[PDB]
Amino acid sequence: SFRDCAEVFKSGHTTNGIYTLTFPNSTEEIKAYCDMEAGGGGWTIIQRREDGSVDFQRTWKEYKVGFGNPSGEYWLGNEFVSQLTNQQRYVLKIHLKDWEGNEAYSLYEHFYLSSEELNYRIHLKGLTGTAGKISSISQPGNDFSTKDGDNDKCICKCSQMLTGGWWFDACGPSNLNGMYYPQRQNTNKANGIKWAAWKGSGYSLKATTMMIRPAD
Ligand SMILES: [Ca+2]
Repeated sequence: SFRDCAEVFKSGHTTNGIYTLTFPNSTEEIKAYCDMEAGGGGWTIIQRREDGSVDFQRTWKEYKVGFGNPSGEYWLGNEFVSQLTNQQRYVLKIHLKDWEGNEAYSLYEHFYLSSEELNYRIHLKGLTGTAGKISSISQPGNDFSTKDGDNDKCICKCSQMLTGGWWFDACGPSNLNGMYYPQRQNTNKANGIKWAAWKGSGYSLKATTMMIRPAD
């Protein structure tokens, strides 16, 4: 049994594809897409937007267990991610693509999610990359919020206003789980897939991919 895409890579499987990982000291399984042919491989994808349109306006439980198809657009699952990132140290790499043919990335030396009891509050440290000199995810990491679980710091309901599950602040500079907009409908959308630091607020990205890997 493998707990992540690195373990899978270090055991011989060095080819891109969906793999079956299993929760830590558990019997429960979960399928994640493994990026093995880039950056050295061993990358476990925790979310992807490319467009195979999955609808990310999902419930707390769906964000907890994950949804979508591992070969297309999906969300791995907060519970699984929380257990992995609290086991050992992991980096988080956020890859983005716009509609003009550009791609940039943000990398965090350390990333982890608190337990569900603390609403899967995100924790980020050590930012580098070309998608911002400052994190597009509010520092002082926020609790995770969904349409049926308001845990942002807004009087408002960020998840309902922007759509999807995210670590919204008073909503904040990002939401990669927002509504997908086609080209020429990607400008001025406080409802789309945004990553402020790179394309400013309003621009809705064409594709995104969030992946993690330890210090391997
Ligand atoms: Ca609120």
